Amino acid sequence: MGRLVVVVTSEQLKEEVRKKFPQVEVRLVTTEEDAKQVIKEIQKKGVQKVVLVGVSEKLLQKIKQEANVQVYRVTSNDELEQVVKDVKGSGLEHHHHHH
Repeated sequence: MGRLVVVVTSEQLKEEVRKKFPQVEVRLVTTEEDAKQVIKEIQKKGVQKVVLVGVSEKLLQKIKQEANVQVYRVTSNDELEQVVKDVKGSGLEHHHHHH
């Protein structure tokens, strides 16, 4: 029970998630220096649930172990969409269904 931080490696992914979900906070990682700023950001905000969208595996396991938090490894929009609804019971959107 707390904040959901969506961490992205690309501005295109950031502005996407922020438009779809103004109800979550998003961190941009262009270099590992920003990923370190994420490790700090998490602990200072007290974030238990942290999404890692399109990140490197070295950065995945690194943020995981050092921040000591639940990592949601996202490779598709739909995955992120479900993780947001996990924290946000009363969702303000409609997740698109695929087949």
